[PDB]
Amino acid sequence: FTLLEIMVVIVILGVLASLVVPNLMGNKEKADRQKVVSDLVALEGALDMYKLDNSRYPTTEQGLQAL
Amino acid sequence: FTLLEIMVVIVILGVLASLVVPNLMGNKEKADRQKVVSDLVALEGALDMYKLDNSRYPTTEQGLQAL
Repeated sequence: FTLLEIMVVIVILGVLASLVVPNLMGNKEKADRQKVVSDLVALEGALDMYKLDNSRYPTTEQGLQAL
Repeated sequence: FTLLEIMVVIVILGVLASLVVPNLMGNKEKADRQKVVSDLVALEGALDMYKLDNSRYPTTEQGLQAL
């Protein structure tokens, strides 16, 4: 109640917490790439639409907000 | 009252105190390990959270107090 209730658990605690290694850190950073690479085709491909109707692309100061 | 009240008890005293051996000393030292091992996953796992929002970990002088 004081020893068995504790000492047995102290082991179970560390035995549990020791061999529980879920994963790494930084996988999201790899995801940031495709998130931007996905934009690349989506950006140029979307701009091409505007390059069709107005037959041209927006100006720098005009920015992508024109899209 | 003087002998039976005493001599019988002197035996009962030693007979009792002799065969009453509860436990060891130092079990707490073993507990100190899991207490720190429990922190290990809890430390890195907690730091990983900060490694997510700010996308990185705190500096040495910044210490864990940043967490």
